Amino acid sequence: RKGFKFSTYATWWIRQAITRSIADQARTIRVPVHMIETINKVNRIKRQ
DNA sequence: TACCTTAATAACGCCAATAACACAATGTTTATACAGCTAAAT
Repeated sequence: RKGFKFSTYATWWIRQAITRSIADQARTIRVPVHMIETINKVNRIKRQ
């Protein structure tokens, strides 16, 4: 009904799924996704 | 590579009850004696 390309709607869902999969199976020991995101933000701040 | 929200999970606090400590107190146990009894003595 809205006039827009479907690629962006598909892209957001694909990106969310990939990030979630990486966090869930990223390490042999399961680590919380919220804990992982804060660690990623801290690492980016340290790099800057 | 955001947030959070709320909710929920899980920790935690608090509170009963309580078994166990604890002492008490006696009545027992124990030891005691000292004692009239007894063995030996004489």
